Amino acid sequence: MASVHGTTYELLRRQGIDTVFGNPGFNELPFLKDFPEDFRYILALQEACVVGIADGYAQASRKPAFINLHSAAGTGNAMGALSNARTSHSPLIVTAGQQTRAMIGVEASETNVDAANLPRPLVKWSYEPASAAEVPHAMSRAIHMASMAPQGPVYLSVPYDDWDKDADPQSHHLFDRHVSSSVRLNDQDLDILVKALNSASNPAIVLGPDVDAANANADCVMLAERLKAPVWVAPSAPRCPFPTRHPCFRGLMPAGIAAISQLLEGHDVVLVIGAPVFRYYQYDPGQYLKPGTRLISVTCDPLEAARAPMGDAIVADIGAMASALANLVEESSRQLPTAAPEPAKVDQDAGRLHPETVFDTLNDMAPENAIYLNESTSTTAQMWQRLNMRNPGSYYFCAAGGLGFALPAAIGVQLAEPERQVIAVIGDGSANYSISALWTAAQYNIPTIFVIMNNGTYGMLRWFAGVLEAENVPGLDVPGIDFRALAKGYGVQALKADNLEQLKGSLQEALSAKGPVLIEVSTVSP
Amino acid sequence: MASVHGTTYELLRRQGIDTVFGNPGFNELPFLKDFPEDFRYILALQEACVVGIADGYAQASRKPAFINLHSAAGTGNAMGALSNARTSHSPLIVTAGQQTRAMIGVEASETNVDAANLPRPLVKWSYEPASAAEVPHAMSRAIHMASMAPQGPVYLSVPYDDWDKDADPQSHHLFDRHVSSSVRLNDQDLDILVKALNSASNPAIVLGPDVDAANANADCVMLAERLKAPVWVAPSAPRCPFPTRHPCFRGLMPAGIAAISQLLEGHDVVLVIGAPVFRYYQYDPGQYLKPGTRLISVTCDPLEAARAPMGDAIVADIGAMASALANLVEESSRQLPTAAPEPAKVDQDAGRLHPETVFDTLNDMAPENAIYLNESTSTTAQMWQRLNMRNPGSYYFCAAGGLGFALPAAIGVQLAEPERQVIAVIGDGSANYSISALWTAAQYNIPTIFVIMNNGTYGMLRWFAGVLEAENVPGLDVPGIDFRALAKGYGVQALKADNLEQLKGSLQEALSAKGPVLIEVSTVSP
Amino acid sequence: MASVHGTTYELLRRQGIDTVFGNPGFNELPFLKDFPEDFRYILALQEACVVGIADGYAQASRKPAFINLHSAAGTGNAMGALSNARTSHSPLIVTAGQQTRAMIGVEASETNVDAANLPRPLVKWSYEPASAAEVPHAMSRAIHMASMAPQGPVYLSVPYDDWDKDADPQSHHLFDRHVSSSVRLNDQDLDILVKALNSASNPAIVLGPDVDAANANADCVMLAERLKAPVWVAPSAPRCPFPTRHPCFRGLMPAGIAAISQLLEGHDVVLVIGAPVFRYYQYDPGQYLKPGTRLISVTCDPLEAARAPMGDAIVADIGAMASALANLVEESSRQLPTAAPEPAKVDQDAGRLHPETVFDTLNDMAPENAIYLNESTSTTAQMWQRLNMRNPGSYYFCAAGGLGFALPAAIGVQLAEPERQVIAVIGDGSANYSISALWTAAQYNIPTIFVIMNNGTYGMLRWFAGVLEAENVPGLDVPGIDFRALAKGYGVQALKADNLEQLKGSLQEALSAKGPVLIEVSTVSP
Ligand SMILES: Cc1ncc(C[n+]2csc(CCOP(=O)(O)OP(=O)(O)O)c2C)c(N)n1
Ligand SMILES: Cc1ncc(C[n+]2csc(CCOP(=O)(O)OP(=O)(O)O)c2C)c(N)n1
Ligand SMILES: Cc1ncc(C[n+]2csc(CCOP(=O)(O)OP(=O)(O)O)c2C)c(N)n1
Ligand SMILES: [Mg+2]
Ligand SMILES: [Mg+2]
Ligand SMILES: [Mg+2]
Repeated sequence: MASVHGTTYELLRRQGIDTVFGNPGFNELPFLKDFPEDFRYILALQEACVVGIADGYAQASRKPAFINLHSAAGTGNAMGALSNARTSHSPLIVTAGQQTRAMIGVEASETNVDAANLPRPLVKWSYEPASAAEVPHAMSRAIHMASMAPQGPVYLSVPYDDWDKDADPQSHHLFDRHVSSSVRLNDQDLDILVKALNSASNPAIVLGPDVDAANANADCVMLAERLKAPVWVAPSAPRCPFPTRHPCFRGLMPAGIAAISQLLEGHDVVLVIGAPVFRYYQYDPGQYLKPGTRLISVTCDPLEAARAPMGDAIVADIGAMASALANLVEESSRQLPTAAPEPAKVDQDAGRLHPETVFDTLNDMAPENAIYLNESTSTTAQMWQRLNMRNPGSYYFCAAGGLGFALPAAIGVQLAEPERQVIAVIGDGSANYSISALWTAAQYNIPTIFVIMNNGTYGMLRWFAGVLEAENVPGLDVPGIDFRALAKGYGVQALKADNLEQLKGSLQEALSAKGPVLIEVSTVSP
Repeated sequence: MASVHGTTYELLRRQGIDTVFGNPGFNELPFLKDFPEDFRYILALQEACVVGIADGYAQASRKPAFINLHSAAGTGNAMGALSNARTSHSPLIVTAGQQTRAMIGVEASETNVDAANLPRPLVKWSYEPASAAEVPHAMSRAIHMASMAPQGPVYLSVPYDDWDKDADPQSHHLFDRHVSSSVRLNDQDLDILVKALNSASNPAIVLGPDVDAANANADCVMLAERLKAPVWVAPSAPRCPFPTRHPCFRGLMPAGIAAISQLLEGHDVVLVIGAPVFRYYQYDPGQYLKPGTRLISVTCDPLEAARAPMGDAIVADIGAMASALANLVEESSRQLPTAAPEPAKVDQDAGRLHPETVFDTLNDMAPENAIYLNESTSTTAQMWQRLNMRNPGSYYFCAAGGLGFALPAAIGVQLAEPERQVIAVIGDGSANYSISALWTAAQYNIPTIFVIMNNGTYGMLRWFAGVLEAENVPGLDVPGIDFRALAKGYGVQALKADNLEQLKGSLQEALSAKGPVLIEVSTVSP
Repeated sequence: MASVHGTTYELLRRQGIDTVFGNPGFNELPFLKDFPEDFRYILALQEACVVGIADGYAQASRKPAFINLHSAAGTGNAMGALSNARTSHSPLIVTAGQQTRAMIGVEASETNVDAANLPRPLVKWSYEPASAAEVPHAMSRAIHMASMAPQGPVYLSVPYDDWDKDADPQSHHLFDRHVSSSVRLNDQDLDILVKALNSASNPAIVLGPDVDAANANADCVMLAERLKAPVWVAPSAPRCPFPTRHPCFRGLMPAGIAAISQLLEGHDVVLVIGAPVFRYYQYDPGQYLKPGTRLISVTCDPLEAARAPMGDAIVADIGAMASALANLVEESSRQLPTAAPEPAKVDQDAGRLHPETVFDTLNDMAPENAIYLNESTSTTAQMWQRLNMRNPGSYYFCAAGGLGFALPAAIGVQLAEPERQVIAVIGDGSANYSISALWTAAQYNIPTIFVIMNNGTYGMLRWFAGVLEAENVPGLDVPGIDFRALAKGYGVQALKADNLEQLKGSLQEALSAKGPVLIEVSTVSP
């Protein structure tokens, strides 16, 4: 008779899973014992760092990732990272261990109380099974709920005595099941949409993160060339969906109600693909749209379609809808739009560096197929203007605004794409939230590059206190941190850059190295 | 007309509050502006470190502490620390900022979705108000629910546009309200209990953490001297409730069902005060009690009284019940029990240190009124046998077993007791969960001592894999960390100890220093 | 070996339970089979009627009641009745059946999905056990959580295959456990309260429903005679706590903010016992209290103490606090207050009846130890002025305002007090919500009297539309119902009254009858 342990590892290998991300405990020892030789284990020193590494690996490979944590204390330390995963639509399977079934009622040490309620309201599905023989059917529901459109995180809690009991022999029917959500709009209604696009006199296009997740980038290039139309990215962007030096590209939209209606004035039809309508930030009251403009939206999430304050909407898969529209529209006889001008070069003495100077130097020296990550909050507009990104899968930024994402996520992307060089740009404030993730890069020899921007302050918060007219606020400055000593503590090589000739030398050394490297850069205090 | 901002800071000063523990954000700038000169602000670099410092300050002062965090991402990073606060009964008031009321429905950047459900099921009370004028009445309910028996943590969420609006003038009736739960059992039923204690022929006493929280230690010494009875501490102990070298004291109980019924065999009446019945750990099946033994329990928590599997129970305040019993019982004519023997000295060469040798050296050199903290998981039984603790408020250990408590909590205790020296003993594994808290000690010049026990492994997990017969488990070792380099990174002085003569020299230097100090100790690999 | 079925019925008989209230189903047949001869079963035809009958029985006997329902559909039909039970503090144990453990995951017919979340937020405690051997320990927690101060309703869900399995032999330690919450304030603080009462120059007293629940009525009479002080009942009253023709009694308080501060002007100390502060209804803005008045409150519920907008508070048992204060205060030398005048008699022709005429006729003819219930919404002030109620346990009204309480509750009170005659007064609108409860009185021969007040309209709603200035509202009238035909349908004797001489004859017949009786009365349309 096969055990619950033997039946569960056979379901995982037949559904394509071969890696476990974790930090271990008492309640997990009977799951992890006798570990099979066709799987690999990746250790990290804190639970915010475990979930960040797994999130980077899933976004870059376009497939689900598997995680194992300890009871209530371990699940609780990770709830900030699960807030970023809800808004990026990331497919993550989260498991945690519970006490033996005979000692839950007396509340022994290590018991998880009312367990399915702890991660609500951040997850798609949450459960604790009623018997040992139900555990393989519960793992089947979790795999399929994470992978169906719209994609997201899920939770399962298991008592430690279940793994050594006998399984149900009829569980073999689960092993090779296949589920599809790859759908598009009916022929009669799709015909009405194409006729409206073919007769517009001044059209415009807006793109979001679900375009890069689906690999629909090349189909969106064909659509803009046929219509002869300008292209923008939607506000607070988590990914890059279009080549940034193509003649149709206009850059990042402003995040206010009145600023967006003035930008769209004079366009008769506006088409949105794979974004919310819209992720606003500052308070800027006015009109949602001006007279003469109509809007149409395509999305994978029913909650996005319901909460929009203007326009018509369609709920379907982004890959199947983009392929259909690109191959049906006519070639317009209008002329192609003109490419944006070359950015201005700013004046630089032989002391402390301007942020504009750091981005121009990276664009001259790095390879054409590099991957970038951003957690430098006061410099985002300059980064989008000065880096040429030609290929898919080339940019990531925290999707819900939560700090502690970019340092551990850069280690996960480099393990999924071993032939492309990864480069993470991070502020002095943001670097402390997840500092212990540096140990995982040194132990498994993963060659990421980390660039630290040191200005001595929480820079974006001083800017916003100015616009709200708020005086005498405490806690805005962070003096007296040595980032070269923190790297030596966890086993990582460290370099420094105080002027332009030191910055050029340090980047050329880092491109040649066989292990991970950190560089500390002195930047101008606003 | 007074504003909501002016009315809320007047309610806090009249109820005895003068300190704020925090990490700031966009949604909190209109609460923190114009900060008043009779309050102080304490900054930390991550939200697990903010809540740990506040928990140490509240436990040592015996009064409530006030906290301020940013939206869903900040609340989520702290949920592991709120798991420890539920089981220790700590009085903590947690506030977080929300988006402007006109932009919640469209879900703008920084919106907290279904906010009151996020920290359930860990808190006593959770709420988001319906209008700006209701905010001062909501802060009144939060202060009183945290302070009533049984004490615990609470949650409030506030939209940022509420602080500048007009208050209700009838809010002045809140300023000086007083609420009491200081109660004990009726005269007729208390008389029946005292008669049963006076006629027992071989009584025994068991004590828990709610005795030290109430300062009832001296009343429990008088009770044991009158009855002439032996005294134990209940399993997995979070605090110390009795002097450890008094002749009646027998030490820490074992954590198994069968081991506890054999220890109590031959005692006719057993009295428990201020503990659960009981916090078991390992699986050890048998009898709850043997024939001839009856049990009676006094507790402040109705859920503790309901879930016990044996005995009678009384629900009341621990301070008022201990004072009443101590002054009513008769003097027995039995002889006082004999004191425990002096511990054995183990053999030591001039290389790597045994844990037994480290505890004997601290007992010879430290002052008589020192305070200790423990997060060295494989050495807890040796620590309770070898340290003489004469006074109240002298020991703290993680109440729900969650790692990341002792390093930040040691900084909070030293700020509440500036005339007593604090000394924290911590393992190589446990030190990484909350490492960035070291910056807060250097910036505010708080003189704590940190002792690190370096064996290269997760030692308690290797021991338990032996007893469960579990072979080929991954992720149990942590090589290649330099703890002297991590201290220099955050601005803290560092020393080392590789033999007995180096350990004696390093402790004498640390007792003289005016700022914080870390010592790295080489210990024997099991 | 004893089964789970045998062990559970032995725990119920040793804790004092001998009656089951229910409506049966598929999932409950293995609990109800082999029913033991020392228990009785009471059937009703709908689940709102089952819970109403049990609520009346528990309030009149001052002990807990046991209930059994079918899965999600049966639990759902009863949630209006559980809203009334939360605000009256009623001790009710609610159980429901679930599908076999092997078919919960596939969601077979009759499965209850996420079961513990369904009755939140109305209950004190809610749970579904992890194994068959845990079921007797889960029933122990439910009995004790319902009975501890403050008292209220609880919920347990059980899979049908658990009842025939082997029990744990160590479950015998549960059978005779005893838990007490009978507590009062410490000697030093009680002394400060008595000194403030002894030196007041014009005191006043206010009483709520927790006084009648505790049987503290005679101790509150002694307190008012010693202080020489006037006595009021708090607004929207669910029970009667004082004799209504004693010289100190002043009647029912108005339900507005400004109306209550003007009534208390000139009183220096106001003492509240066993009520919320206060249950307001209409909008009436002004001062909470006027200059020269201080307030002090005694309550059994921490949420009542936290939410009051003015005064000091004490949390303790109502029976133990009333006995202590009554025996400690001094005899004042002031003169006793004067009794209220005899009510005015209104003019009556020989046609349709005024409500004032119906209440004067009941006070002349009924016995001195009768029990009354009220669900006639537009006539409550006239009922409190015209009925003389000398003894405890003599009045009940819906505690949360929810219609469908009084008809089934009158059947439960008559089964607990077989030597006192019960008389229920009910409106034409209110009688339809729970009409099928009439069958239970006829089948078990329970002799309640039902008086129906027929005016053809929702009378209280027409009055409130006048004060809000609301015109052209639909759905306010209910013509064409025959209440004598509905009684004959369910097997109950029926009489009628169209003038004063027919009303006197019908009441004298009903006082003599051996079974239940309904009387239909024609009343004046406002
Ligand atoms: C968990 C969490 N805590 C706090 C914040 C608020 N926050 C927004 S921007 C910022 C400052 C980041 O400073 P730094 O990385 O040095 O970049 P700079 O602004 O100096 O360019 C902070 C603290 C947040 N978004 N998430
Ligand atoms: C947040 C959290 N993660 C994981 C654990 C599981 N855990 C229990 S003891 C232990 C090992 C601690 O090792 P160290 O501090 O070096 O002490 P030693 O056992 O070597 O004496 C771990 C990881 C936990 N209790 N809490
Ligand atoms: C379940 C429920 N539905 C509706 C109401 C609203 N309601 C309050 S008073 C009332 C009218 C009752 O009319 P009737 O019993 O004839 O008495 P009358 O007002 O004519 O004296 C209604 C419907 C309620 N309280 N509970
Ligand atoms: Mg900065
Ligand atoms: Mg170790
Ligand atoms: Mg009516």
